[PDB]
Amino acid sequence: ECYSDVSVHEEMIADRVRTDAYRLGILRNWAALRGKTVLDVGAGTGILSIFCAQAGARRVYAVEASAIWQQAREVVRFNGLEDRVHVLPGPVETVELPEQVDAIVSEWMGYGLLHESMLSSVLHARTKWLKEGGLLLPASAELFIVPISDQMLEWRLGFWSQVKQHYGVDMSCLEGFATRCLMGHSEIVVQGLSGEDVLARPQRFAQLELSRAGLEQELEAGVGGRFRCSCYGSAPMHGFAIWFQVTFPGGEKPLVLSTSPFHPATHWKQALLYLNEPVQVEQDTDVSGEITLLPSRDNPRRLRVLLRYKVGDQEEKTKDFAME
Amino acid sequence: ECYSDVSVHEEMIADRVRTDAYRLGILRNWAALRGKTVLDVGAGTGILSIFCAQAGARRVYAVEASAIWQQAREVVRFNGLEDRVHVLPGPVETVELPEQVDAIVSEWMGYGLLHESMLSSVLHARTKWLKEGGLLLPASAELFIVPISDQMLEWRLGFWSQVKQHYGVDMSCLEGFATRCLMGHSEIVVQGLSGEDVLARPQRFAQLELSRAGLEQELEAGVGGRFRCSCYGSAPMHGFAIWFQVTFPGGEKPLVLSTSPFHPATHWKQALLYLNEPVQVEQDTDVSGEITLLPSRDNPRRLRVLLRYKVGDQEEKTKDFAME
Ligand SMILES: N=C(N)NC[C@@H](CC[C@H](N)C(=O)O)C[C@H]1O[C@@H](n2cnc3c(N)ncnc32)[C@H](O)[C@@H]1O
Ligand SMILES: N=C(N)NC[C@@H](CC[C@H](N)C(=O)O)C[C@H]1O[C@@H](n2cnc3c(N)ncnc32)[C@H](O)[C@@H]1O
Repeated sequence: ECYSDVSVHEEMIADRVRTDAYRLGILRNWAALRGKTVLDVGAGTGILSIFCAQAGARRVYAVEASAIWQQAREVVRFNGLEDRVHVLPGPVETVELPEQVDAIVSEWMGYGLLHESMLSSVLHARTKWLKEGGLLLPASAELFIVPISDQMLEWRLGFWSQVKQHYGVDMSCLEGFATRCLMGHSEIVVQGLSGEDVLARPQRFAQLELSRAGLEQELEAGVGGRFRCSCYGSAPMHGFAIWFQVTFPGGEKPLVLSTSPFHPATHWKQALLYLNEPVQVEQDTDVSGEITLLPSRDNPRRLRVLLRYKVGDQEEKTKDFAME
Repeated sequence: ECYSDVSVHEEMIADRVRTDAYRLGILRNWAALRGKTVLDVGAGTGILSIFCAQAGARRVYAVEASAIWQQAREVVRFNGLEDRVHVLPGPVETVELPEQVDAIVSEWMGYGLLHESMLSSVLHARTKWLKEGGLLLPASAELFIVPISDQMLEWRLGFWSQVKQHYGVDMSCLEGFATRCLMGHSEIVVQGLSGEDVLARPQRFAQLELSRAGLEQELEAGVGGRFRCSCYGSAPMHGFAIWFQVTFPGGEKPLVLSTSPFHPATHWKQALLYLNEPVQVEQDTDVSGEITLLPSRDNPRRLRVLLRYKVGDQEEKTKDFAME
């Protein structure tokens, strides 16, 4: 059965924000790519590799570990590009290229940036295959956090109080239940918010420069930091959202692919960290904390988040989460 | 973690078509229920049991095997009904009631009616606890089949031919791939259709009278039968939809809860049986077959479907499906 193969790749190519950012991010580097060689780490259907050929690349190595490489090979053949784009199956960690490359392109980002991401493969490929001074696309990533009020959640929390109006049965007694169940767990929830859900100015809490020596070791130890912000007005705060952006250098201004609730929606949505129950905030309520994103103990590719936070005059609280 | 507990019950109570059909189906039997005793097989949050008390029942035994019984007990207490509705935990197969009952109510239906359904528990309870001549709500179920054209699927099949317009890369070569992946599998797909997707008159292929002696044995051996219909016009046929309705006797006309694509949507949607690839049909194309719904070999609660069919002048074909 290959319906998950098709659905995953459909979703990514259908994500126009993602796919256009890569097309433009790559095309805008034509001066640096024209006549040069590129490695596409995790080429999928081949689309980014073809973008590189459009940008002028002499040779693209499109490396793909899953069965979709069969489709990339077809797409490259079909578009008449087999003498410029070479689709190679298997993991990038063991692929054998005939030369070092001038550039690496990859779409490696996972939910919450780092959940089941391909970052460690991209960093492996950079060390092994990228020439000194070579180009990395994108070049860096940044992580943001902000307090939020989730309207979808608020509706679900209130649902049980609406039963009586429709069916003559009062289930408002189940709000505590719904709250414990929907907020009291320790799972990271992937869900798309809008700008009205954001309760304060978003705060950058980490910056990942992919050329930085030692980045792999930082990721293993945990990336993150402190944050502080001030709320805009009265709202029921449900927790925090985290999201990311990645940046492609220009030839020119950098191009930024953002997953913020204020920007066009992507398939990454945002990663939500719910408090155990809602807390009321007001204009100028201070919200602060420290957050760390790191490998889960049992599966090193699954994302765990350590959070300590303080809302207003409430005491500091710890809540640690895992993607599940 | 109890978020799946809350989400399952939220979905069912939020399904107003389902929940109103049960409320009205039960209330319309007030003459038969007033002063009488009822067993609610799989009481969940308690809502159907409370409907029975609204209808005049003297005593309702609300039997629930999962942890949600704690919530039913609360809801019954909260509404002041603990001296009429008795919430009992554990499986109905081993519950001990102090008396036989005048009626059984249950919402037992699964996807495709019979996938992971509670029917065998309801039939067990009927034999063990229901008085001779007692009332079963609902009393019967019917199964329907029709050839369909799925617009969502058609869009997905065409997706790869639309890439070139947006990104300069021609992926129309991947239609065969998408078709094999989305249609070539043998899984039953649960998806909601609309009336325009139906290509012919729907055909009833089975009728399940829940009082029928021997029904358990029919279910083990397989229920179904032949069908024949005639298409309305030109369309790309993608397969068949199956759905069900259940019927509550009146005091009056029966009340029917339907999951047809022509009727208001429910959380059951319809169960779709895709051909390996589309077939073009025309006005008056004959579509016929034989269909059997039966326990899967490895897990006896999971639904398997055996289908043999003939579209027009095409040769007869077999395609057997499983819910996964
Ligand atoms: N961020 C994601 N979650 N997914 C992005 C796809 C990108 C596919 C394509 N470039 C696109 O942009 O449409 C990642 C691809 O990388 C492949 N992959 C995972 N590890 C790999 C490894 N170690 N070696 C070579 N391949 C690997 C995956 O199979 C997948 O096709
Ligand atoms: N058709 C479905 N898929 N779900 C319907 C729910 C109905 C809940 C409620 N009556 C409502 O209508 O809102 C079924 C309930 O039956 C319970 N159940 C499963 N087997 C059971 C068993 N053998 N003995 C007693 N309980 C059992 C389930 O836990 C669940 O709460």
